[PDB]
This record gives sequence, C-alpha cells and structure tokens, in this order.
Amino acid sequence: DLSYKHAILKESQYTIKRDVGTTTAVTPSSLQQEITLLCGEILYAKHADYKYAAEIGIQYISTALGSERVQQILRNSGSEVQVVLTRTYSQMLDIHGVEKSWVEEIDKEARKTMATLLKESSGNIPQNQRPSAPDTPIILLCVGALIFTKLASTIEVGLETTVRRANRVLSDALKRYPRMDIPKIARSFYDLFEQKVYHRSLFIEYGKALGSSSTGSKAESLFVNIFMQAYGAGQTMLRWGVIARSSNNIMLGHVSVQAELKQVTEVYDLVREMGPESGLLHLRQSPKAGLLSLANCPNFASVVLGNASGLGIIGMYRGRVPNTELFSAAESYAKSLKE
Amino acid sequence: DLSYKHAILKESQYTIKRDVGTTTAVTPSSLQQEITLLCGEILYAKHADYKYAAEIGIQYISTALGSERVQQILRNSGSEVQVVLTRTYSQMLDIHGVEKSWVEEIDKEARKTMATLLKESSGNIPQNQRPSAPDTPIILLCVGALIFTKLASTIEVGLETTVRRANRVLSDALKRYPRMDIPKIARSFYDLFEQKVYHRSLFIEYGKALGSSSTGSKAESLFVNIFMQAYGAGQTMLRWGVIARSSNNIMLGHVSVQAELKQVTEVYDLVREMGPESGLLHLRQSPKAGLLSLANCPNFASVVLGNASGLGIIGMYRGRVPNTELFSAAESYAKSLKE
Amino acid sequence: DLSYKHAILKESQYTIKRDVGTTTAVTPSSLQQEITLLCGEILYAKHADYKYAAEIGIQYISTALGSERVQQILRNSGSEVQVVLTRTYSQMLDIHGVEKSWVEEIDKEARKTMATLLKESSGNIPQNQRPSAPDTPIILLCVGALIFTKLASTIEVGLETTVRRANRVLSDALKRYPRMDIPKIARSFYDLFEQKVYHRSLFIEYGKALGSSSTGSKAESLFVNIFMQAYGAGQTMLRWGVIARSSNNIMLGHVSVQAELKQVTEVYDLVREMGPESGLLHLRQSPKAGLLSLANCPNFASVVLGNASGLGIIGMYRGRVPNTELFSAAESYAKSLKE
Amino acid sequence: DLSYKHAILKESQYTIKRDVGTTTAVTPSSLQQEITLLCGEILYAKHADYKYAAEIGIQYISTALGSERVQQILRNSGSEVQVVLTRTYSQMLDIHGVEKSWVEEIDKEARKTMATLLKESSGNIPQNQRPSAPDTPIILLCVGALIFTKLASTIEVGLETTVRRANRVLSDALKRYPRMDIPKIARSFYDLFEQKVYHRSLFIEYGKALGSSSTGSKAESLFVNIFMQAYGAGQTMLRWGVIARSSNNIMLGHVSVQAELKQVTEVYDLVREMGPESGLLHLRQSPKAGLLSLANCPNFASVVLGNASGLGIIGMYRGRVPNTELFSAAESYAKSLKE
RNA sequence: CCCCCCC
RNA sequence: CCCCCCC
RNA sequence: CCCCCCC
RNA sequence: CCCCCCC
RNA sequence: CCCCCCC
Repeated sequence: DLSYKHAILKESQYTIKRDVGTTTAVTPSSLQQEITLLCGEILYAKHADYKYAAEIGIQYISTALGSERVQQILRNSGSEVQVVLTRTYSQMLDIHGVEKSWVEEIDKEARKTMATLLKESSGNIPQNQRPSAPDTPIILLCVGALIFTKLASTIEVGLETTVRRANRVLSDALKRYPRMDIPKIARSFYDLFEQKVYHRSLFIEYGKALGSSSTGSKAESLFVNIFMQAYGAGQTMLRWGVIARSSNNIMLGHVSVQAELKQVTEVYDLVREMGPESGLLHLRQSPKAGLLSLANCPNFASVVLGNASGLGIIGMYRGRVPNTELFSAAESYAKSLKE
Repeated sequence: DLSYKHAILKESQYTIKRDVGTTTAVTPSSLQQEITLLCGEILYAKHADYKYAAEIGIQYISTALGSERVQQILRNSGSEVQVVLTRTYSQMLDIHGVEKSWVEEIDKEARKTMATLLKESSGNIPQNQRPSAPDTPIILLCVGALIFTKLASTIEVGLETTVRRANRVLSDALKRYPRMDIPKIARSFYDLFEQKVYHRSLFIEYGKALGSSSTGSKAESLFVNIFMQAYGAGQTMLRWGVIARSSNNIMLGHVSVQAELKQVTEVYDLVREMGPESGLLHLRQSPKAGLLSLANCPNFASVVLGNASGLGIIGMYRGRVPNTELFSAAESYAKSLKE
Repeated sequence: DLSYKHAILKESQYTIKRDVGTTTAVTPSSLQQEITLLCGEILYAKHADYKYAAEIGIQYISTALGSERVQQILRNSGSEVQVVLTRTYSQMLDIHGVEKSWVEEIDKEARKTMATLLKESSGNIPQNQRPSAPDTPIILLCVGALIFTKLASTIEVGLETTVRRANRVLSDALKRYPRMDIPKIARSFYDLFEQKVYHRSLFIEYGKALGSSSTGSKAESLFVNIFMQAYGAGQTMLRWGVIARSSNNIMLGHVSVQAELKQVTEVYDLVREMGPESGLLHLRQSPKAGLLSLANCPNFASVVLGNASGLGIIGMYRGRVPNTELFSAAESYAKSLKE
Repeated sequence: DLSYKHAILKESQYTIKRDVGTTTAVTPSSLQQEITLLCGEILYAKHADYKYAAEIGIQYISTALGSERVQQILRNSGSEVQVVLTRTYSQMLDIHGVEKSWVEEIDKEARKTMATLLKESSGNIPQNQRPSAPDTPIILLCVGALIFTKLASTIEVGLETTVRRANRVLSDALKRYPRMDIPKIARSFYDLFEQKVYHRSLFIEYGKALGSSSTGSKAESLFVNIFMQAYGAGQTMLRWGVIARSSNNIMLGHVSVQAELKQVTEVYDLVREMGPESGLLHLRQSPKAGLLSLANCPNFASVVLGNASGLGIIGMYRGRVPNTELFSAAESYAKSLKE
C-alpha cells in the first residue's frame, strides 16, 4: 500500500498553484555590500523591535544566490510569489514588505551605539567588532539555522534550544557583539519560516549552494554544520529505529514487532526510494511527509522508544508510547545492555 | 544519512560566487629572478616589519606556476578574485596590495646589513649566504609550510610549533642566515592564510606541482616533506581511530562502541569515497569538511582518546572526552599493553 | 489538403497593397560616419528617453545596405511605404519620424557624460570607450537581434530574456559602456518591430547581407550568431517533433499518434517545399505562417511535449497539452530513457 | 535549420562593399631582390621599433605573387582596398603606409651591426649569416605563420606560444641570426592581422601558392608546415568531437548526447558541404563562421571536453563545460580507457 | 486562429 | 554571440 | 615545420 | 492526521 | 557547529 500511495502522489500530471496574488522581496547581488551593513547593524546594538531580522537574512541569501535564481527557486517550490526587487534611497534600503521606519530605526540605533562605544572607549575598535564585518549576515543566518533545526518542534522548545545552543555554537560572535539578542532574532526567524513557507525552500537552496562551494569562511562552515544538523528533522523515529536495530534489542523479536516488521521495512524502502530529498520533507513541510510515519506500527514504535529510553537517548522526547509493556521491557533490556 | 548528506553536497548544479569585487596580485615568471632577491632579502636582515613576507612567498609561487595558471587556480577554488599583474620600477617590484614603502624598506635594510657584514668582515661571503641565492624563496616557503601544517590549530600553538620545529628542520638555513625571524615570518604566513583563503589553494597547487617534479633541490624536497606532513590536518581523530583498531583495544568491544561502529565505518567509507582530496578538506577550509567529524560517536571518540592517552600519543591534545569511564578504562588497557 | 492550401496561397496573380499613404525614413551611406556617432551616443550615457534607439539602428542598417536597396527591400516586402531620405543640419541628423528634440537630447546627454568622465578622470579614454567607435551601431543592433529572437514570444518574456542574455552575450560592450540600458533599448526595438512590420524584412535583409560578407568584426559575427539563433522562431513544435523522432519515443507508436503521422509528415513536406525561407515566416509575420502549425494533431503534439518534458527540454514552454495521458506517459518514458 | 541558414548565407545575389576609401601597399616582383634585403635587415640586428615587420613580410608576399594578382586577391576577399605600388629612392624602398624614417632606421641599424661584427671579428661571415640571404623573408614569414596559427586565440597566449615554438621550429635561423626578436616581430604580425583583415586572405593565398609549388627551400617547406598546422583554427571542438567518437566514449550513448547527436551530425554535414575552405573560415574571420559552432549542443560539448580531459588532450583549453556531471563521467571513463 | 522554453 | 590546448 | 636506419 | 530529545 | 598532540 505505501508504495502505491507514493506512486499516486509522485505521478501527478497537474501542478498546484498557490500564493497567486502575493509578492515577496529580494535584494540583487549589487546591493550585497549594503545588506551586509544592515545584517550587522542588527547584531551589535540593542533594538526594541527585532521584527524583520529574518527578512534581512533572507535578503542576504537573495544577494548571494541572485535575484533571478531566487525567483526560480520560489517558482519551483510550488509557490507563485512574484519577486519584488530592492531599491536604495537617501544611502539605505527600501525592501518590499519591510517598513522603512524599521530600517531607519535599526540604522540609527546602531549608529548611536557605535558613537557611544567610540566616544567613551579608547577608540580601538577591531575589524571584527564593526557592523560592516562581512560575516555578520552569516552570523544572523546562524541563529536562523539554529531555529531552522527546530521547525518540527514547538515554538517554546525551539526558542529555548536556540538560545541554549547559541551561547556555545555562536560564542565567538557573542564576544564580538556583546549585545545581540538571540531570543528575539530567533523569534523573528521562526515567524518568517511559519508565515512564508517558500523561504524554507530558499534557505535550503542557500544551504546547498554554500555546502557545494569550494571555499568558505568559518561562519559559512558553521552555518553548513547546523544546516546539516537539521537534516533528519521530523523523522527521529526512523533514526531511533535503525538505532534499535543496531542495538540488537531482544524485544524486536517479539511476536507483534515481527508482525509489523514487514511494513516497517516498507517505510524504510520508501525512504530509500525518495532518496536524498527525503530528509528535507518535514523541514519544507512537504505535504508528502507523513508517508514516512511509523505511527501505523504501534508496537515497533513502543519498542523503539523503549530502547531509546534505556540507552538514555530519549531525553525528553514527547512522542507517545502505545504499548507500555513493550516500552518497559525494551527499556529494561536496553539499560541492562548499557550497563 | 552521511552518504546522503555528501550526495546532496556533491551533486550541486550551481556554483558559488564570492570575492566578486576583489583583486589579488601575481608575479609573472619573467620576474622570478627578481622575486628571488626579494624573498632572500627578507631572510638575512633584521627587519622591523615582516608584514608581507607571506605575500612575497606567494609571489614566488606565482612565478613558478605562471600567472595564467595561478589565475585558473584561483578561479577553480570558488573565488572570483581578479588577478593583478606585477610591474617593475626604478630595479624593484611594485606588487599589488604590497606597499612600495615596505619593499623599499626591506631592500634598504638588506643592503645596509650586507654592507656592514662586508666592510667589517674579511669579504669571503659564500655563494649560499647572499640574498640572491636561488633557494631563499623556498626557505621562506618552508616557514610558510611549517605554519601551514598548523592551520587547524590555534595561532599561539601554531607559532610556538613553527619556531620549535624550524630550529631543527631549517637549521641549515639558519646557519646560512643567522638573522631570520621565524616568529614574525610565521605570523605573516598565518595572517595570509587566514585573510586570503584562496591562497591555501594556491599553496596546495604549488605543493602538488613541486611533488610531481622530476628533480628538485634539497629545499624543495624539504618543502614537500613538510607539505605532506600537513596532509591529515584537522582529522587526527580518524588517524587515532585507525590507530586504536590497530592496537586491538578491548574497550572497542564494549556495548556502546559496538553500537556506534556502524556509523563510524560510514564515516570511513565517506573518507574513501572522497578519496585523495579528503585530507586537504580542513587545510582548504572546504565547507564540506565536518562530514568527517566523529563527534556524533562520543563513546568511540572517548575510547580512541583513551587509547591514544595510554600509548602516549595524545600528547597535549585538546579534544573533549565525552565518556570519562571509557576514556580511563581504555587508557589503562593501552598502558598495560604498552608496558 | 495542406499542399492544396499552400498551392492556393502561393499561386496568386494579384499583389496586395498596404501602407499606401505612409512613409518611412532611411539614411544614405554618405551619412554612416555620422549615424555611427548617434548609435554610440545612445550607449555610453544614461538617457531618460530611449524611444527611437531602434529607429537609429535601422538607420545604420539603411546606411549599410544603401537607400535604394532599402527602398527596394521595403517594396518587395508587400508594403508601399515611401522612403524619405535623411538630411543634416547645424552637425546633427534630421531623421524623418524622429523628433529633432530627441536627437539633440541624446547628443547633449552624451557630451555632458563625456565631459564629466574626462574632467574627473585621468583622461585616458581608450579607443573603444568613445561614442564614435565603429562597432557601436552593431552593439545596438545586437540588443535588437536579441529582442528579435523573441518576437514570437510575449513582450515581458522577450524583455526578461533580452536582459538576461545580454548580460553575458554583450559583456564586453557592457564593460566598454558601463551605462547602457539594455531594458529600454530592448523595449524600443520591440516597439519598432511591432509597429513597422516591414522593418522585420529590412532587419532580415541586413542579417543576410552581413552573413554573406567575406569579412567582419566580432560585433558583426555576434550579430549574425544571434540572428541565426532566431531562425526557427514560432515553430518550436516542429523542432521538438524531430527531437522526439530522434529520441525514439515509444508513445510515438501509439494508435492515435500513428493515425496522425500522415498529416504530420505532410506538414514536414510543406516545410521542405517552402525551403530556406520557411524559418523566417513567423519572424516576418508572414500570413502564410500557420500552415506549419501542428495544432491539428493534438495527440502528436501531446507526445512531443511529453518527450520534451521528460528530457528537460520543455523548460517553461507555455503550449497546451491536449491529451494529458499521452503527455504523462511520454514524459515518464523520456525520463526513463534519460536516466 | 542549419542547412537553411547556410543556404541563405551562400545564396546571396548582392556583394558587400567595405574599405571603400582605403588603400594598401604592394611591392612589384621587380623589387623582390630589394625587399629581401629589408626582410633580412630586420632579423640580424637589434631594433628599437619592430612596428612594420609584418608589412615587410606582406610586401615580400606581394613580390612573390605579383602586384596584379595581389590586387585581385584583395578584391575577391570582399575588400575594396586600392593597391598602391612601391617605389625606390636614394637605394631604399618607399612603401605606402610605412614611414621612410622606419626603413632608414632599420637599414642603418643593420649596417652598423654588420660593421661592428665585421670589424671586431675575423671577417668570416658565411653566406647564410648576411642580411641579403634569400630565405630571410621566409624566416620572417615563419614567425608570421606561427602567430597566424594563434589568431583564434588571445594576444598573450599567441605571443607566448609563438616564442615557445619559435625557439625550436626556428632554431636554425636563430643560430644564423643570434639577435632576432621573435616577441616583437610576432606582436607586429598580430597587429597586422588584426588591423588589415584582407591580409589574412593574402597570407592564405601565399600559403596556397607555396604549397602548390613543385620545388621549395627548407624555409618554404617549414612555412607550409606551420600554415597547415593553422588549418583547423577556431574549430577544435569539432576535432575533439571526432576524437571522442574514435575513442568510443560510453557517455556518448547517454540520453541527452543521443538527443543532440542529430544536430551534431547536421553540423558535420555542413562542414562537408562547405568542403576544403571550411577550415579557413575562422582564420579569415569569415562572418559565415559560427555556423560550425557546437555551442547549441551543451551535453555533447561537455562529453567531448570530458573525453579530451581524460585523454590529456584538453591541456589548458579555456572552453566552458556546460554539464559538469557529464564532463566528470566522461573524464573518468577516458582516464580508465587510457590506463 | 496561431505563437509561447533554453542558447 | 563566437573563439580559447599541444604540435 | 618536416626529414633522419638498413638494402 | 503528522511532528515532538540531544549535538 | 567543527578543529585542537608530536614529526
């Protein structure tokens, strides 16, 4: 059945159309040196409103890939959003859907903070501490990638995890910019990813275009590391299933587990059939996701969760254990094997 | 998963573009006999500023490979830096991005030192002690290759190791040039490698074009020896893992180590899949590096570090030991086997 | 039937008469050295109005072919437009149908830009950067030829494609003239081609008189390359049909495809019967075009479009697929053969 | 389509007219014994200005073919240049477009060098070392033919290749004339070929009139060897395509390659249709060149370039690889077959 | 009615 | 637009 | 550039 | 319905 | 996030 369902979904002669009357903003590569400034003036000043930081990160992505490539990416993502270009005025940027009041506020706040830290201090600002640093857009996109790995999770868990992991992953940027509010920027990125779902596809295309590069700075290598940490998002049950098989859990040989193993292997075969893009299904909110669910094998899922709980892997996972006896037996065996 | 991640990174139909508006300097082979002089006038005099010694070494590399081949190397490294040629003036060199004041200072300092060592002494300067010696550019590039092997490490460790190893590796050059400041030249080379990342690719191409040569002087053989000592940079955990497997450590048979051995072998298979260029991934700061990390196998890494500590190989390695009990048990077994 | 229709259209003893009371402008060869200046003063300055750039390109064509040959070309194109010669005044040109205010504005804007770029800069303007360069009329006609290849398409697609292709085809001219507005010049050329349809015949005659030349500059070779890229305009279905036959698509052997293959071969026989001038039928808007339509073979057209979609050739083609089942089957087989 | 494009270009009832008000210089055969002297006084002396050496070689060509035949050659090349004859004065030559100051400078420099090498030396100048040697014009035309083979390439590559190949091809002349500056003479010939394009036709006519001769010296045989090495200039992709077909590359059987093979064979059929003069199309800058481009078959071109790269033939070819996956696969297969 | 991609 | 290696 | 042995 | 830990 | 010793 599962192969037939995927065959129906894949073999479609008709293309969906959505967001027909909508538009979005991009910034041409000719403005990259400008957007960098903006992407850094968000980082070293303490701003009251961090509402469009995610849009500025996506603007930098658009400068990197190019306006035409970004339009093509949005078009092939199933969304008929018409790209609107970015202009300059007196210079500053007039990004579509980003209020000019916001851009002026961010610029003025950063200029005032820079003046205050230059007047009082000894005037020895290093090359990495200024807003026009060239890795500041990647530093903002690193907060974006941290909150990207938690798009399958909830908002509160995502924000808490982003802040916790960014105090260590982004320690160097925090030292360079003492006053960068990872919570508010992470909230902005979560809002962008939820509202504009095609920007998940744009962000993934940037991740690919960055990982495929021949050279990169440490900021881009960090961004790619986090982006790849997001790969199996929304499918931790499959990873824990292969973990359970590697652990040689005895309760995998139970009668009901052996009964469901056929369709479990069917799900894994479907994973292989989709191939490399299967991992990005839940990150993209591809409607095709959910063909990879193991919820139709309650006993296998309970055994997998029990094995994970025994090994300590389960952590604070919020999934359901359908069959509690199998869960407890698997947990006991996994603890025994671990000890 | 790891094979799929590498498949995504490798199978990219789009090329990255960076350093679009930037330029760099090369020196044509027709100026090699001139750059040699410069590359040696850095070595036998005591200079206040050693800021661009690395750029002069890279200039000699550009003379060796050729301007067009160097432009091609920079282009295929993912960087759209426009090569700027080198000219002469009254003769001395006007290298782009190298201030003419610096070149004049180095030349004048070397001429004054030569006059002082000729007026006072008996006038018996041998053929190897003069700045126009033909192995002086390779002697400078040897300090560069020593600091090249420490690009994955930190700056202070790199400089300390460079000086310590250069007092023995480069003893003959030090005898020939009593006043050559390995610390400042090493600092210059570290600065060049950090700022201009495409010059890592140029330096690797010189290493290949030198190792592939049919003949070479002892300086070039030394440079190739050091360059090959840099091969596995940034991946000492994989080397220590194969060391642990060769040592037949009993704690490799632990439950958790045997649990993680599958994905460990996956990392090694990915190493084989990339092939010869895998070793140069961290040296080049290829963003694709980090697919070879064993950080997702904490128990295997702890066992490997314990085995290394028992054998005395660990030295002063600064990696983390995740599971301390496995580390201590492996260290005890490794010491027992060593004794 | 199709041969009979073409026989009726071809065997006509009566000549049509149109544009009887209309006139058009030409420029004699004696003014070529003057028109060149104008054709280049459009290219290196930033003009508010680019309305008659196409007429200036056509004026240069008229200088190249000659006034009498141009009148003959207009007469044999089915249009009874009376040629009006070009005069000079105080020197500048008074082209018929081109307001003297426009010519004065273009000349003054170019002179002011030249004065600004000479006063501020170091006064080292090369021979190719000045308006009086002899390939500037061909550079303008290259934008005209780019928008010529998109006369069967729509206006927006034509302009987008012209700009995209001119950033690469005309990179050297863009470097020579940093401020040349390919969008506005392309709009002017599209307007000319739509309003004055006999100028399509003039432009084709220039393409022939240029391709037949024994020698030419790189600009003229580029113009001929683009002009020949326009050859099969308006008939991509025939090209994709021969592509499908070359691909040996199995769905070509379907019952309905084999039913329609007879009249399909009739269309191809008509193509051969018309011969070399068949390709220029849609470019010229020859009313005889439409005898080459494959719209009366819906199943063959659907199979051809499916084959193109499978091979990736279809791109973003906007034609209709009549029979969706054949389209999908052909697409599946074409993808299978491609893989 | 390609056959129709060539049919349009070939079937033209109108002849182009260019260079109407221009003139050029020829030298009658009655002055050959004089021009020989000049053509050799360029070779054994060290001249500050080598500006018109190419014009002197072309003058010798004009003496060889004859003034009337040279005028006819210029006329049938599509250029309406009026031949101006050459006169003598007190003897020396007054060549049109060649300043008499230049001729006097060359003659005086050669006479002074001859006096210096006769006064100091033992006075045993052999018959081949004097300027009046009868193969000196052919020795100059050999540098001209070396730079002729690189007219499709760039200026810097052409000059570098000319010098590199002339140190070996023209070793005997270099021994006879120690001070002959192949770089400056090659620059002069490149300038002539770029400025006066009809002189490419004259130079080709000399190549034909020399190859058709019943007897010749070793200089003329060398000139014909180089001239024939120039035959396929500007079309190395076709030669590499037939090389790939000879290599039986498996990736030629790919789906897209087999898709494009039809129009590829169309290009080759057009090559056969034009016949012997097809090779000289790019050398002559015939505007008809570009009908032979394989740029409209990106997958075939990528496979051909990959095969060449595998066999080591690609060298340092600067063409584009459109489809990188096909290029890499073809390169791998070609290396495997080579090994 | 016809046309509609890429180069 | 085209061209781009070696001999 | 080409040629290059033996009979 | 699906998802849900850690890095 | 990754890296981190010695030669």
